[PDB]
Amino acid sequence: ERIQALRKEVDRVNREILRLLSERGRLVQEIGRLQTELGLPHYDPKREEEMLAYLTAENPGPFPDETIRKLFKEIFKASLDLE
Amino acid sequence: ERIQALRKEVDRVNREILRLLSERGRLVQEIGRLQTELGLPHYDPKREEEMLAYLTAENPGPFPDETIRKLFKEIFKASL
Ligand SMILES: [Cl-]
Repeated sequence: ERIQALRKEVDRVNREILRLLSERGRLVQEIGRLQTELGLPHYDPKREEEMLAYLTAENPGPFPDETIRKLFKEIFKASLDLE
Repeated sequence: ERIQALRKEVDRVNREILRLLSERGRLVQEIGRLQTELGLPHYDPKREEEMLAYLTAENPGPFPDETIRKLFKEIFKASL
């Protein structure tokens, strides 16, 4: 039915998010390797705040800005862990 | 530099993730309106575990399965 169809759309979106998160992970891994060789820090709160700023500014909804901020902070946290 | 270039790619991916998260939000809202009309529950922990299950199985890395599960649990909780 309609709920069944919507669930399939959610599966598609979930898989796309997994792919994008993984792509982001590989990018940050690359950045981390460069920072290590250049003797630079991995944690950059200025950069994190800048990303949170444009993401909240561009938030199209329905999630509240605070939720978008929360989710991306978690994504950024997972990245440092990986680096 | 090289890091600056990679950060631009990260920006692009961040924005794609924002779009997909928002799309997921709209879908969940639509499902909810139908569930309400039909007298069905919205909160479905089993369905959430089902989604975590294939995402865990399909995880291509580099994030560990535990991290993928934690991130999606946050996405699901934010959708409640
Ligand atoms: Cl669903």
